[PDB]
Amino acid sequence: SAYQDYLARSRVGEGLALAASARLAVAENAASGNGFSGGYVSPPATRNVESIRIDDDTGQIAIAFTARVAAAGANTLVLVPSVPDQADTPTARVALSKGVIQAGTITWECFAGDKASSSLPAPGAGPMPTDAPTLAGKLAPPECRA
Amino acid sequence: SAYQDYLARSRVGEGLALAASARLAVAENAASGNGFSGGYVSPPATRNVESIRIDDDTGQIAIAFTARVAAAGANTLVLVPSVPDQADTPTARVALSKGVIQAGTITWECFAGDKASSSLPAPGAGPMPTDAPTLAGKLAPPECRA
Ligand SMILES: [Br-]
Ligand SMILES: [Br-]
Ligand SMILES: [Br-]
Ligand SMILES: [Br-]
Ligand SMILES: [Br-]
Ligand SMILES: [Br-]
Ligand SMILES: [Br-]
Ligand SMILES: [Br-]
Ligand SMILES: [Br-]
Ligand SMILES: [Br-]
Ligand SMILES: [Br-]
Ligand SMILES: [Br-]
Ligand SMILES: [Br-]
Repeated sequence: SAYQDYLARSRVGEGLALAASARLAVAENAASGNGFSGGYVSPPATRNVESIRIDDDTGQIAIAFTARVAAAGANTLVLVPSVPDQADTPTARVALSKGVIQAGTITWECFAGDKASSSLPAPGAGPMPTDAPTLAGKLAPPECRA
Repeated sequence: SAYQDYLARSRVGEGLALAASARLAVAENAASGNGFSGGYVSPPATRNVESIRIDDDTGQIAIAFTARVAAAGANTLVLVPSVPDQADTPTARVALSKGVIQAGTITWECFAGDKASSSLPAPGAGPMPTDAPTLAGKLAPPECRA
């Protein structure tokens, strides 16, 4: 229902905002050439957010929501980071490189379970999720959907 | 109450996680010589966090918590950013300077209302909050306390 969608979308937006902590940790680790999850301590679990985790190799962030939001196995949204292939007039986006000092701006793309391709402006597509998200797109902000 | 203080501290941890988006914005603006609040917007208000605001001239972040955490007027934490005067041969910490291209590591210090002074390692004290924080330190993580 539209009302049920409202409850879920509001709670999913809160989870995305709580994941700013992970986006910062990934940026700090990228700036030092460290594994992307190194030193990251996620905020306390809430009634809506079960966990926020970082993939140490790619910097992908996975947000798992509680049953108040979505059923288990259909409850995970992912954010994928990328950087331009070169800072000045890039021709493409690339995944982060573990171990490399990368201090430029990271672009984060949100993927819900229905989103089958990257949709970003120039310089174009970013990487796809490492671990597939499972949250229904209708419960996530529009930038996460197919 | 010990339990209530523990619950409050957990909710303050949520607000500190939300405030990572402001810390990222300050760092991006410092690297570009822009006003420190440029292009940032307080994440959605939550049951625990009223607002997160950046001072455009200093980069200090004010986090205001709801009554679920502390009473109105006793509910704010301030995060203060600083950099060394010289990254390679430092003698002191200094406040951020709007308009300077600052690409080094920014150190953030958290202040509760009853934290009397900056307490950072060498090269020494960072700046104090421009306006007084009001959250009691017992409701905040230890790094915010006297
Ligand atoms: Br939440
Ligand atoms: Br993690
Ligand atoms: Br970034
Ligand atoms: Br698609
Ligand atoms: Br471009
Ligand atoms: Br929405
Ligand atoms: Br919150
Ligand atoms: Br962010
Ligand atoms: Br602001
Ligand atoms: Br209080
Ligand atoms: Br230093
Ligand atoms: Br008190
Ligand atoms: Br704590």
